[PDB]
Amino acid sequence: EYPTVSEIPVGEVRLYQIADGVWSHIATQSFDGAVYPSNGLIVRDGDELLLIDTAWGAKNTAALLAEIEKQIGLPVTRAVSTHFHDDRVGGVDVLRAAGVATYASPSTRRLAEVEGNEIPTHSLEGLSSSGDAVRFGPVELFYPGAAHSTDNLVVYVPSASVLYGGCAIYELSRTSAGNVADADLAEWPTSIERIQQHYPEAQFVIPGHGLPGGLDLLKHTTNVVKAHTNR
Ligand SMILES: CCCCCCCc1sc(N)nc1C(=O)O
Ligand SMILES: [Zn+2]
Ligand SMILES: [Zn+2]
Repeated sequence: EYPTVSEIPVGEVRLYQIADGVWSHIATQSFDGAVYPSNGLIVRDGDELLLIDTAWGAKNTAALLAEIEKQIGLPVTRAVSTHFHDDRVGGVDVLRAAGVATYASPSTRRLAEVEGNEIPTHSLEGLSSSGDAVRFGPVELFYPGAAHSTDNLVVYVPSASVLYGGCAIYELSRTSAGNVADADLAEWPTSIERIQQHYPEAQFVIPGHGLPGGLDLLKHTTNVVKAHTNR
């Protein structure tokens, strides 16, 4: 029932219910000659919705907001981007134009700027160092250290024990690290552990690409990362 890359034409967005008031959103996009799926999160925030991450581009992010409105019907009032790449900030200008207040860490916005990506409007304070946590309406943002990228956040929904790993967490189906350009493979295993350490109660674990899972996804990524520093 979880939608796969071949079932989502580029430009469409699926929503998938994970728990009460917690959905993921799944889109698809070309990168370097192939199309990949991508997840973010939607969390009910009282009478509003918090968005974790764009749907990877302006057209995708538009289709995201239209599906949200058709299937859920509450306004998206804020969004957080969890690192600076395009599958996370690409679409922030569409969100801004729709009326969404967009947020990321100061590191993330700096790095988006340097890279030429869309820049979320508002800075998130309190996340500067490996281990920091802040409350953000119905979720907790947490900086576990460098992994996929030096800025990558993860997100936890306490009410529903959902842990969103962003691109720092892989799906079991996946066995090569693939593009790790902006990564830090020395710190990545240690950063995955700070998560295991802070969220041992996590029932649902969502990587940035592919199928949801449980905490086993943590260890699975560590291994797939180590496999690439050895060779
Ligand atoms: C089983 C194949 C699973 C998909 C590989 C993803 C490769 C891409 S594309 C993009 N925008 N981000 C990534 C990433 O690794 O974070
Ligand atoms: Zn990335
Ligand atoms: Zn990614």
